[PDB]
Amino acid sequence: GYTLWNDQIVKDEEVKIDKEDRGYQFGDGVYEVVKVYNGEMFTVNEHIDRLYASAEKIRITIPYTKDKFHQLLHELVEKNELNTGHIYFQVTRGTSPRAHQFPENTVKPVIIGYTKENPRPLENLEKGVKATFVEDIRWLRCDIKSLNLLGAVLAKQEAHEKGCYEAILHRNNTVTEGSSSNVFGIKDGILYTHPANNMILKGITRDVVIACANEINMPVKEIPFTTHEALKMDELFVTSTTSEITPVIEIDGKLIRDGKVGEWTRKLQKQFETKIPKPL
Amino acid sequence: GYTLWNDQIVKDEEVKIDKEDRGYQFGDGVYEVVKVYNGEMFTVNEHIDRLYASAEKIRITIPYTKDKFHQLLHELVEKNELNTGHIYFQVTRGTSPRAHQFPENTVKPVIIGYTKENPRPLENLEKGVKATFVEDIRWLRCDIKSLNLLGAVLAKQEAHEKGCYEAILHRNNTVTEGSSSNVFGIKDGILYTHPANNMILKGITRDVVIACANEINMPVKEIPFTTHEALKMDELFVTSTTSEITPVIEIDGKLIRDGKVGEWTRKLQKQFETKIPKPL
Ligand SMILES: Cc1ncc(COP(=O)(O)O)c(CNc2csc(C(=O)O)c2)c1O
Ligand SMILES: Cc1ncc(COP(=O)(O)O)c(CNc2csc(C(=O)O)c2)c1O
Repeated sequence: GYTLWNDQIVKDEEVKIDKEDRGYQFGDGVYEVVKVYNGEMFTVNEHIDRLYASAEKIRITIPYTKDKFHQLLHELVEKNELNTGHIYFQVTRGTSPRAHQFPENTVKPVIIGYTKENPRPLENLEKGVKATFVEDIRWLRCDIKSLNLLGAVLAKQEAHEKGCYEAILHRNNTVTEGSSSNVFGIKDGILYTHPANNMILKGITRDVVIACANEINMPVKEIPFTTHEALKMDELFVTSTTSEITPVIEIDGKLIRDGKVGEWTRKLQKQFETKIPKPL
Repeated sequence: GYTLWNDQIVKDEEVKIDKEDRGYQFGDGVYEVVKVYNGEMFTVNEHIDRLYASAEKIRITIPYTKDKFHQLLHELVEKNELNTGHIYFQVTRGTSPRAHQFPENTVKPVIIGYTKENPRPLENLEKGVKATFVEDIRWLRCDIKSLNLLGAVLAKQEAHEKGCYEAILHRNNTVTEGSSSNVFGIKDGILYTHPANNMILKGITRDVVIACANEINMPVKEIPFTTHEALKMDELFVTSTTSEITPVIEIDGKLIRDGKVGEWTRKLQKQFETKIPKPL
């Protein structure tokens, strides 16, 4: 395959990372993941906007305009002949002799991007998945989509060890988000999800789902709920660029209602399906 | 010059880091810095022990014995002909297609180490430095010396822009540690420092300084203090492998006592001086 490296498209094996790349020594960088469906990038503008917002939050200046970044992604998808899967891309502050403080503005960011073929998780969407609650021990700027992902790594591993698809995180029993998703609960036909402050990532899929709820006249309340309240919900699901709307039918051996995917989850899945590129 | 790469000392130009090294994508790794004085490593055993401890805390298995690791560090120091400076070394979970959960145990960790010449910070040891308070927004496993350093990066940059040497961090108005140091206060000839729990890194220099206090019959209380209390200390200093015992004489324009280096800090600096390698 081919990898985007700065503004060049290069054979994968030509790409070399420096040991003093600040992404490698400090996790000093930001990233995005964009889903591609039948050759078309879904919500690419929103992801590019969020990459630049994440970068700006940690004062990294991306050296290309958004239009040029968009063009590069297009070229990367075409060169790799990606049909259905995702583009991963990240920006780090660059390479400089190791020191905590920022280097001279003479240092250029390092941009890496690549593709992976990866089907829609149709089985999960239909049947739902199991999850587990795990304490949120992450830093307090979860609104920045950074490469500092070690709390999420440990949470995901714990979930995978329990045979669960996702770890639902909580700060002293207040549900925040998933180790790599946003978390929604439904009760009495109302959609609940934690508000977008410094405690969660403002997911692109989260935002599409809220729009879907508005389109079908389902009330949305962006207020947090507890782990104990979550267990009493009528329906629960998680969202991400790759997981789409993935129903959660069981948490830690306790069924959500009857352990079946709920009616409102299905309605949202139906509205979501209208937004994604189809062949054709 | 020469870089430790996995189990070999190679020319720096031979080192190849993969874009999917989990140190680069998740900050999934741990590290150490060791001071070398006139060719001799200081407290190297304690730093190797801490490296293995940090690794174990995130379930990385280092693929060779502590004896082997010590051997490789000695060779690294000789090949580079390091006089006075430091060795940096890190271990990541390894290279694997991108996924939050751990890869299979077939994946070897990546070890990178290199040297830098860096003199003792003479001026700071003598004259003391300025510091600034910065709210501690880092994750809740600060006892692990991980590559997830973005909180510390932003804190140090804040200090540097205000012309300060160090950011002194505080969580719930309680002083924890510095962005890259531990913090000690002295009041009425007693030495105070935050206890070694999940809120701070248990510094090697910190432990040496506590040993030194014991040797000069100075009482030590590992009890945390607030920002308000810090400003009322008789003396204040920070410790790290490269800072040694750096007096702090002002925080945010407020002088610590008279803004002079205090008598107890000098006594501790003198005691510390007896521990460093001296081949005359
Ligand atoms: C902490 C946290 N919260 C929410 C999300 C969801 O964000 P969007 O992908 O919807 O923008 C994410 C992104 N997760 C994610 C993106 S692709 C993917 C995967 O499993 O492949 C996962 C996250 O890391
Ligand atoms: C958050 C945090 N707390 C305490 C320390 C001090 O630990 P020791 O270096 O004493 O083991 C450190 C390590 N600091 C440090 C080591 S080398 C260095 C430098 O300025 O070069 C700095 C740290 O990062």
